[PDB]
Order: sequence, then C-alpha cells, then structure tokens
Amino acid sequence: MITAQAVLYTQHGEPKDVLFTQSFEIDDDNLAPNEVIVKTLGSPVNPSDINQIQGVYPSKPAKTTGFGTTEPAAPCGNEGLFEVIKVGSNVSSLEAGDWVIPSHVNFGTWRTHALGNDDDFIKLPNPAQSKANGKPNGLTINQGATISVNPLTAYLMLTHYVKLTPGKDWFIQNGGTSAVGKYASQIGKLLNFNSISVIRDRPNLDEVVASLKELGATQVITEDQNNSREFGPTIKEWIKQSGGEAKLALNCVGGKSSTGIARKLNNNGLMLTYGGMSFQPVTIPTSLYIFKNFTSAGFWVTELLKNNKELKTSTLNQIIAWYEEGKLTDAKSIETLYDGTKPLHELYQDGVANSKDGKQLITY
Amino acid sequence: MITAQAVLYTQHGEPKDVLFTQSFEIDDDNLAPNEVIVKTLGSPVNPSDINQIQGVYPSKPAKTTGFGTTEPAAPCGNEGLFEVIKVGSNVSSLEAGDWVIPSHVNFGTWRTHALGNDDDFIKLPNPAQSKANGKPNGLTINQGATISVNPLTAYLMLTHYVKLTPGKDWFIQNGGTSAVGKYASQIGKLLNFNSISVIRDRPNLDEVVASLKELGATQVITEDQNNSREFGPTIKEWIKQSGGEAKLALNCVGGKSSTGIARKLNNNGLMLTYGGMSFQPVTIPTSLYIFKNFTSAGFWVTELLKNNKELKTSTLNQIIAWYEEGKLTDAKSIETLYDGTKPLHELYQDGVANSKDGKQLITY
Ligand SMILES: NC(=O)C1=CN([C@@H]2O[C@H](COP(=O)(O)OP(=O)(O)OC[C@H]3O[C@@H](n4cnc5c(N)ncnc54)[C@H](OP(=O)(O)O)[C@@H]3O)[C@@H](O)[C@H]2O)C=CC1
Ligand SMILES: NC(=O)C1=CN([C@@H]2O[C@H](COP(=O)(O)OP(=O)(O)OC[C@H]3O[C@@H](n4cnc5c(N)ncnc54)[C@H](OP(=O)(O)O)[C@@H]3O)[C@@H](O)[C@H]2O)C=CC1
Repeated sequence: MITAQAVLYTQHGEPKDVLFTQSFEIDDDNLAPNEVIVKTLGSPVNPSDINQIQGVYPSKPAKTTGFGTTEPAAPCGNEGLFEVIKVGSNVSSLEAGDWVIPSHVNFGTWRTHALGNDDDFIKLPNPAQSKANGKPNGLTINQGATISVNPLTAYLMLTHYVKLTPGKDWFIQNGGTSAVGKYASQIGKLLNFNSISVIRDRPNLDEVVASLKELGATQVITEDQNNSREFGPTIKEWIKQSGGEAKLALNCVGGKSSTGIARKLNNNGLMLTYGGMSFQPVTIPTSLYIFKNFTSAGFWVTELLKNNKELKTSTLNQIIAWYEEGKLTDAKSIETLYDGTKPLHELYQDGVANSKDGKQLITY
Repeated sequence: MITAQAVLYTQHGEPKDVLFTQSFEIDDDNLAPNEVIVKTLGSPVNPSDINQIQGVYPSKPAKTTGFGTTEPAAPCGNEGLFEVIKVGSNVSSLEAGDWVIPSHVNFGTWRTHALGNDDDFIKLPNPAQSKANGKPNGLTINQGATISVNPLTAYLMLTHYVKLTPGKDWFIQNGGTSAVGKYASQIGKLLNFNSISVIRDRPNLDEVVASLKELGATQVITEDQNNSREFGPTIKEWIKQSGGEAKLALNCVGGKSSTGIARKLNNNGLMLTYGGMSFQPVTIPTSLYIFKNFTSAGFWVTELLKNNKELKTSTLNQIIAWYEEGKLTDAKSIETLYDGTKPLHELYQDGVANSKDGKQLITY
C-alpha cells in the first residue's frame, strides 16, 4: 500500500484559493493486468495549467470522488516526468525504473504518485538507458518534465505551417525570454533559420541579448525597438540583406507587440498566435491584411496532437534525439523540492504566484 | 482632333485640395496600327480611388507629362465604362461602338477620353450585342462602369477561399449596406449561400432590413446585436437549424464590428478583411485563434487579378451573365453628368465629398 498526495479542487477559481492536498492510498499489491504505478519525479507549472484550474481553458479533467473526497474533485497539471514503480502482469511496454510522461493531457501531474494504464504513458529513455545505448547525454529531470508542451510547441509552429528556406528565411517572435521562445531560438539555430526575438527591456539587457543569441536568435530587439518607426528600416535591412524573407511571426504576447511583429513580415506573411501574456487582444492594422496579404492564425498544441499520435511521436523523438546528442538545452526552471514538511498544494500555489520569476518546477 | 479633359494631381493630397482639370488633345487621324480611341460613358468614385489620390494606397499611376502638363501629373479613377470610337488599322478585337472597361488598374478613368492600345481594354457586350444574342437584358452604364471592382470582390471572396455547402453553410458580413455588401448578398442568394448582414441601427431599420433580405441576406442584425452576448444564442440557433456552419466572415469595417462577426463563426472559421471604414484595426481575442482555431486573412482584388487574366475573365463573365439574364441588380449610383459647364474635377470632388450619400457615378 502506498500513501500518495494529490493537488485537487472541487470547483474552479484562482489556484491561490481553490487548491488543496488530498492524501490517498494506492494498492500496489493488486494492480489490474494492464495497470502501472508511477512516482512523480517532477512536474511544472505552466500558464495553461493555471487557466485550466481557473476554468477558462476548454480542456480539463473530469471531477470525481476517485481520490476519496466527499465532493467530486479534479486533479491538476498536464505534463510531468514520472518514474515507473510497478507494472501489472500483462504490461510489456513499461517496466520498473522507466521514465515516462503522460500520453495525453488532463492526467493530473501535480501529485506524488498515480495509478493508471500502461497506455496512459509514453516512455522516454532514462539516463541509464541512454548510456547503455551509447548516447553522449541523458535527459535531466527538468528536461523530461517539460518535454511535452513547450519544445513540441516551438518545433511544430516553426515546421508545420510555412516552409522556411534554410540559410535564408526568418521568423520573428515576441516573448523571446519565454521557455517556448528559448526553445524556438535553438530549434531555429538547429534548422538553420534566421530569427528575430523581441523582448521587454531590462537593466541587464546586454546579458540577456548575448544569452538569447547563444541559444540561437540571430537578432534580439526590445519592444521599444519593435514599436519604433525610426528603427524599422534597420530590421528590414537584416532581412533584405540575408537574401531571405520574414515569413513567420510567433506571438504569445498580444497587444501592441503582436502588431509590431506582424508589421515586420514580408508580404504573404503568417502569424501564429499561441499565447496572450499581456491579456490584450491581437490587433492588426487593416492595411497589413489588404496590401501585404498578411494572415493571422492560431496554434494549440493540445488540439493539434490529440488524434495524431504519429505527428506527436515524430516531434517528440526529434526533441529526445537532440537532447541525447547534446544539441538542445532546456529552458531552465526554478525548482522547489517536495519533502513532506510543507503541503504539496502550497508548493504549487507558490510556483503559481512566483511564475513571473520564470518557469517553476516542483520536484520530488 | 479631339479636345479632352482629364482630372489630375501633381502631388498626393485630399481630392478637394490637389485635383485639377487638364485639357488635352487626341489626334483621331493618326492612330497606330494597334491603337484605340474611346470616350468615357461613366466612371465611379470608389474609396480606393480616393486613397490612391491621398497617397496611402500602394498601387498607382505613374506621374507623367502625357496630358500636356509641364510637371509630372497622375490621372485618377481605376474603373469605368468607355465606348470605342476609332481603332487602328491592325485592331480586330474591337470595333467602333463597342463597350469596354480598362484591362488593368491605374489607367485613369476620371476623364472624357483615352487613347490606348487594344490590349489596354476588355470588351463587355453593349446593349445591341446582348439583344442580338436574345439575352433578356443589356448592361446599363452604371452596371458596366462599376463591374470591375465591387462585383468581382464580392464574388471572389465568397468562392475563392473556402467552399460553402449550398443550401446549408453561412457567411457573415459587416458593412451590409455598402455596394460590396449588396453584391455579396445577391451573389450569396444566387449561389444558395445563407448569410447574416450586419448594419448600423437607424430610424428606418425595418425598411433597410427588408431591402437587404430582398437582395439576398438571410438575416440582418445591427452592430448592437453583433456586440450582444444576450443575442448570441439566437444566431447560433439560426445556423443550427440550417444544418450548416458559419465558415466565412467578410470584414470591411474593422474595430468592434470585425471582432463581433469573427466570434459568430463556427470553429476553423475564416475571415477576409477587405476594407476598414471605421478606421479601427482588426482586433481579435487571443482565445479565438487558440481555442476556436480562427483565421484572419486579407483580400485585395487589385493584387489578386493583377497577373491572373483567366480568373478575372471567368469572374467577369459570370457577372455579365447574371446582368444579361436579369438575375443580378447593380448597387445603385447617384449620377452627376458632365456637360462642360462645371470643371470635370469639381464633379469628382463633389462625388468624393458626398460619398456618405452612397456610390457616386460621374456620367458623360
Ligand atoms: N497554445 C499552445 O499550444 C501553447 C501556448 N503557450 C503560451 O505561452 C505562454 C507561456 O510560455 P512558457 O510557458 O514558455 O512561459 P514562461 O512562463 O516561461 O514565459 C512567459 C513570458 O511572457 C513574458 N511576459 C509576462 N508578462 C508579459 C507582459 N505583460 N507583456 C509581455 N510579455 C510578458 C515574460 O517576460 P519576461 O521575460 O520579461 O519576464 C516571459 O518571456 C503563455 O501565453 C502560454 O499559455 C505555451 C505552450 C503552448
Ligand atoms: N479589394 C478590396 O480590398 C476592396 C475593398 N473595398 C473596400 O470596401 C469599402 C467601400 O465599399 P463600396 O466601395 O462597397 O462602399 P460604399 O461607399 O458604397 O459604401 C460604404 C458603406 O459603409 C458604411 N459605413 C461607413 N462607415 C461605417 C462604419 N463606421 N461602420 C459600418 N458601416 C460604415 C456605410 O453605411 P451606411 O450607408 O449605413 O451609413 C455605407 O453603406 C471600403 O472599405 C473600400 O476601400 C471595396 C472594393 C474592393
């Protein structure tokens, strides 16, 4: 018998108000033939996990009395890395010690353990296996725990919609310091796409600029430069002088920022909106649509991959391979370790409240 | 010799400030083998004509001294109907008496006559020719003079981007009382497409609503209803009962109106922005792109048909056919006849100033 903790809520609302920790037992001596028990190694706090709890995200786990609560309650978190503890008698896809991530969204990853079917998980090579397979590197906890959402988002947005000619074409993105932005920059470098990252100004601008260029951004500008009429021609020269064109814009901010990157694209440009950190709508001048044949669309990784395991697998394997080859690094996280001295849900409420400091990862 | 008049400007500005009339001569006796002389029957004042003169429209006539001015001057007007008066010794495509429209934009239609090559024009059937073919109707001056821009814009937006299932699917459009909106309603009913027209409220609402439904709108709502969450379910019920889906939105207003019509589309919807009469940008909530997979694109008939004679020809023929059969009616115009007593340019300046009254057509 295993005693586990799960972060739940009986009703939607702000994480700071509705989350709680529910103690529950998992019978490791009576697993159905296809069941598996996993122990969480780490799971992050992503904006979508929060919106899901708030009730403003159209994809969520059902509320049930399954964890032993009197009222129906839903679990939290959609991605994370777990270590397999035990498999049922008919399980062959997984075994003790394996590293896995949920095979689908809405599994609930903010907890110490989980009981599920073998098909509820996807196996990632763990360090022991990467070494035995002769790979140069093995995944870290954070890399495994954040491999499902942000890296695939960056990869698919950059390759699934418009073909950028290697060594010539460009994509421009705001939210340059975001985890997704950092993954996009690297993938751009790996695929040989040029790129402009737009970020908010800061006292350590120079340091962040060099850091993002190391990751792979060709040029880094501030939102003030993004808004500047006078600076505009300098950006256009970068594109024109490269021989390619700015064909794609990645927007996760909205507002003025989204207007600014759209204006930087060449005619027939495409913008993918995948986030709205400013809480401002996407505003595009009528002229961009008519005279520059601009197109504005959306991206939702959860929806793109829910019934396309093939595209998901192919994308995931590429990220894993780059991690094993030492060609990709992770958007780093501020890790908070659960040790039982502080209720689990509080560690997540803190991670939520401290999101502004950067990606939060609760570890176990 | 023929003494002609042309409305010109030597510098971009407001029509009321920079326009003037230039008298020039055409030698109807010295025609090159492939030249043609035509006299204008009528030409409209369209928003794009004005934007062109203002210098905020990226497609324009080269300034030249061809009309006998010392400083380079540009002509005005992009569409219109002309009657062929004389053709060169090598012209077989046109005969005296034929009706033609410019074959390309930027020809300058705000003038009494024009000398050009045969390939500078596209023949339309004149009344006698339509009649000799047993067609119920011949084209009127206004129908011929306004056939190049608004009707083709409406047709191509409804048929060239997303396929609406006849008898089922819907398109929604703002700017319902505009000439384009009136063509879209008619083309919509002729192709058996369902549609909702959005217009600004007015005291004679009932009459305008009835009028738009006769033209082809299935339903007509005000912008207030467009802004209404309360009203939302009513629209959704209309679509549900039809068994179809709202797949396309036509936007020529911008601002809140563009937001409102975008929201009423079913998931995977497409909006075509082709105008922005409110002078407000297209604003779309982040959630529509991500969760509803909405797409916002542009439309510019000038750019689309620029190097696509076949698509232009085909679309033009379908409009001519509907006029000849009597199935399509023109967005009516307020006509001002030039008789040589008031400078030609003033007639057009009045046309520009009285735009809000409705489509203006200067006749000859
Ligand atoms: N649609 C999809 O499939 C996916 C969408 N997303 C979206 O991406 C965003 C989260 O990304 P990750 O999860 O990569 O994010 P992180 O939490 O790592 O980064 C968030 C970023 O947003 C920036 N930011 C915060 N507030 C503002 C503001 N007011 N104006 C401009 N920028 C601001 C931060 O700036 P700074 O560095 O200056 O502090 C930081 O760069 C969310 O919008 C999330 O919902 C993520 C994955 C997938
Ligand atoms: N290829 C392209 O991209 C093309 C673009 N256009 C664009 O379409 C529009 C012109 O259309 P046509 O040439 O059909 O126009 P008209 O001038 O004939 O009609 C314009 C109509 O728009 C309405 N209108 C004016 N201001 C507003 C507002 N703020 N909100 C809602 N309605 C408003 C009027 O309403 P009411 O009568 O009720 O007062 C009027 O019925 C312009 O935006 C023009 O540039 C046209 C052809 C092609």
